[PDB]
Amino acid sequence: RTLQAIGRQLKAMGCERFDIGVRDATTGQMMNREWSAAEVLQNTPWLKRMNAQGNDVYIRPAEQERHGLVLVDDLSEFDLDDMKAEGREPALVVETSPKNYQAWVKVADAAGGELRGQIARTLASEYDADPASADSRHYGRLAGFTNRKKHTTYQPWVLLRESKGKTATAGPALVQQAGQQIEQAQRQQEKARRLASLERRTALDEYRSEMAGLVKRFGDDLSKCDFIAAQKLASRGRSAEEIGKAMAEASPALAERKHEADYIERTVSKVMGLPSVQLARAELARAP
Repeated sequence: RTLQAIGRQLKAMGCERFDIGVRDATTGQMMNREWSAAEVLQNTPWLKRMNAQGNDVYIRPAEQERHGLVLVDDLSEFDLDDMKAEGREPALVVETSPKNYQAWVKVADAAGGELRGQIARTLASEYDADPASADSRHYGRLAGFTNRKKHTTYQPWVLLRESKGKTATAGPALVQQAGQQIEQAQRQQEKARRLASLERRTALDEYRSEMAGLVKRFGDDLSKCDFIAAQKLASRGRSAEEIGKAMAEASPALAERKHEADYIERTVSKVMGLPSVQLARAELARAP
């Protein structure tokens, strides 16, 4: 029955190539192989050996396979009833343990990773399924093997329950919805872009940023502006030299001097003597 189940599952999935995952439930050890459907069947003896030795057997379409299959994990029989009645008909259903199911939903003949991942999250949300399982590259279980990851008197079998292989009624609609949601996100991105436009950063950039706000409220005391900006830069770990050089280049109060060097030195000296600056710097020194 193992061979027959694998054969039906591969046909229902419909891919040319698959990733097969083999994981030791006790130890943690992992192997991944990429195989044609013919090669998966050719390797059934080895997979059964590995399963008997305590390994779970997993399956997904290969990377850069062109497909529209989306995995939905941790479903009840009632969840599947709802899915079917809403046009999210499974292309196949796998029982992973008693009363616990996975479905693969075919939304298109081909859909990129971007759309599939969005749909996976959408379907997991729609049916309150496992969100951690919702991504374009998540492994499902391969039918025909024992679940090694237990009942009283014994380890449950992974069973292929249905395997129609047909595109869901809502497939084209789910592809449209995903595209609309991505387009919406992109509009908000453009909004945030345009907003920042109206409103890589060195000591100089840091100084100018602080000043632009300080001169609006303290426009009659540009040296005070310097003092507050210097205090902020010094509290954030900037050097006395970094701050001096920034003032030398960009300070309006400095441009009035001459002398220049003395004003900078005194500004930096006063700032470095402040308990606030000393404590902030000491607390910074304890960070990586």
